[PDB]
Amino acid sequence: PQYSTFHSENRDWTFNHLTVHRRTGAVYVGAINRVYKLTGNLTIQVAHKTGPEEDNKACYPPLIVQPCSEVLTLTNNVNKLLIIDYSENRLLACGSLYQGVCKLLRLDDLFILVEPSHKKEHYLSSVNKTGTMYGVIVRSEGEDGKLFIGTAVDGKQDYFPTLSSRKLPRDPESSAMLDYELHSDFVSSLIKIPSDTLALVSHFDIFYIYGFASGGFVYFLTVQPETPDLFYTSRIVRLCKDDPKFHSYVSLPFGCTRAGVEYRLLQAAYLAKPGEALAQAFNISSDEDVLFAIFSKGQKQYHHPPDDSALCAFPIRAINLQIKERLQSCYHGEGNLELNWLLGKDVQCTKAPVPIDDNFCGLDINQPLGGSTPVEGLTLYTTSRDRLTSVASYVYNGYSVVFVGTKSGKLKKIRADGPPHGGVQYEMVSVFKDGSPILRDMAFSINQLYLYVMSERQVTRVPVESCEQYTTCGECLSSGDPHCGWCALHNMCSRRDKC
Ligand SMILES: *[C@@H]1O[C@H](CO)[C@@H](O[C@@H]2O[C@H](CO)[C@@H](O[C@@H]3O[C@H](CO[C@H]4O[C@H](CO[C@H]5O[C@H](CO)[C@@H](O)[C@H](O)[C@@H]5O)[C@@H](O)[C@H](O[C@H]5O[C@H](CO)[C@@H](O)[C@H](O)[C@@H]5O)[C@@H]4O)[C@@H](O)[C@H](O[C@H]4O[C@H](CO)[C@@H](O)[C@H](O)[C@@H]4O)[C@@H]3O)[C@H](O)[C@H]2NC(C)=O)[C@H](O)[C@H]1NC(C)=O
Ligand SMILES: *[C@@H]1O[C@H](CO)[C@@H](O[C@@H]2O[C@H](CO)[C@@H](O)[C@H](O)[C@H]2NC(C)=O)[C@H](O)[C@H]1NC(C)=O
Ligand SMILES: *[C@@H]1O[C@H](CO)[C@@H](O)[C@H](O)[C@H]1NC(C)=O
Repeated sequence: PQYSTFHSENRDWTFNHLTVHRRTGAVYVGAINRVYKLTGNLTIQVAHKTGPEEDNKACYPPLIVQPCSEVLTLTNNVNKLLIIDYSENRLLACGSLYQGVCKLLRLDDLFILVEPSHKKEHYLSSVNKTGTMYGVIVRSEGEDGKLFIGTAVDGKQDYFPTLSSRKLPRDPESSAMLDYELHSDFVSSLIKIPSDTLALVSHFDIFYIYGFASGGFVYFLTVQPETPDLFYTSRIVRLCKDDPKFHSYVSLPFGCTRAGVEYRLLQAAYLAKPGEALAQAFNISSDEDVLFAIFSKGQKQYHHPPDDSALCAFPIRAINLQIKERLQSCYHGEGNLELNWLLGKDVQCTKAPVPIDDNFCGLDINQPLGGSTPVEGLTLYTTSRDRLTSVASYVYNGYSVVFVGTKSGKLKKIRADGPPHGGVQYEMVSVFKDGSPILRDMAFSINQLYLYVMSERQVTRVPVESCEQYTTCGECLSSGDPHCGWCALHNMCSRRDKC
């Protein structure tokens, strides 16, 4: 079949991130040294150089803010982040160069709208490997709005915070760009990895894999080595949208297990609406959000992972409630804070007469809050033949179809039914005809019809339905591909709306 494609114009200039404009269908593909804007049918429009440029990783503060007495080199710019900012009609993009430059581009032509100041803190991270940084832009009505950002900091606990909320202001001209939402001597909208922890655990860092806006909160999904073989722990991090002091912080481990085997290494995630099936399963409305995630076996070697992988669903209501009860108890003197990487010691929960209302936003006591009581997600599908890499979901006609990418370059189409079944992988499709890993990022067309899927050197527009393959009614209504109805006055298997 003749799928739409976009190859990398270069052997070195590989793809990093991807996103689609949900109203115009422009395909923005962040890549090494480039940030291409494409059209719906993946035909090249605006190429955009971001690299390479002269730089050196040892230079801090970065070359942009001062000359540095080091041997410079022609260093590459890896696209670490790529969020469309819908409210202010602009793209945001960050890179590995000059200690983590963020540039606000323009949607129309990718022309640099705003350079951030030459204040060294406006630069985010010297880390030049992908899938360690994620951001969420939150512009709830009334204020200028902000960027919540988390990133790996490669041992420089002084230079870059692990997670912070920056100002992303209305006036594109403004110098306020990427200043901390708050910055006094002590209280600030940033969390820094203490030196104590970086000593006590060798190459200690926190990789951020996904983040999302949900209701009154911002959530970040983080993988890290664990305080005393190599023990890794995937987590959920939750902050109030309106909290500058960062007092609202609370962090719980998460994972899912099926058939005695347990999966606790987050490889991907993706927020979406719940199935009809899945909605009944979690006792949520068909409004509320469900986070779909992928996990590896155990908690061993995140850097060299196995093959046993598992898709699972977490309804936000469960997270929001498992947190609510964690806070609850801790506010009645029960247990400890239990967050040893950031606290560096044991801190006893303070019993306080404070009601933990449905959306409570922290005080200066019992924070930051942790926990050692995993948030268990409902498994939907497993395998050990192929490793799973990416995840993306949506709801067609009550049925939640979930798409999953593989190490071998395959996209599975799983329909989620919930207990006791879980999910039925109704169809597989080989996207990359050589067996190239699919990358964490995947997104739909404006009107659901396609899903953009990408490897290091490829981007392909794969359609959701291909019911054509099903020739007879006995094969059509047999596969369980929720799109496919058998057609009357046509005598073929296709989608509902075109019949
Ligand atoms: C989503 O939410 C729903 C709704 O909240 C939830 O379903 C409830 O689950 C809870 C907790 O598991 C159940 O509570 C248990 O109830 C036990 C007794 O239940 C019987 O009695 C119910 C009331 O009967 C009265 O009203 C009916 C009118 O319908 C009338 O005819 C009767 O004569 C009587 O007056 C009755 O509704 C219920 O019957 C339904 O449910 C059964 C399945 O259980 C189903 O097969 C039937 O078809 C029917 O729809 C049933 O006959 C009770 O003994 C038990 O108490 C123990 O545990 C608690 C908590 O640990 C202790 O406090 C207690 O001391 C005992 O140890 C428990 O409270 C509740 O029955 C369910 N409600 C319904 C409507 O089904 C789902 O779980 C949620 N879904 C998911 C996926 O999570
Ligand atoms: C990320 O930066 C590192 C530098 O720290 C790069 O690794 C270097 O690669 C060159 C060859 O291109 C070698 O000569 C050096 O020995 C490497 N240095 C170190 C410290 O390992 C790496 O290539 C960069 N990655 C990307 C994707 O650009
Ligand atoms: C894709 O469609 C566009 C119109 O948006 C057209 O200009 C372009 O030529 C098409 N590309 C290919 C590769 O056929």
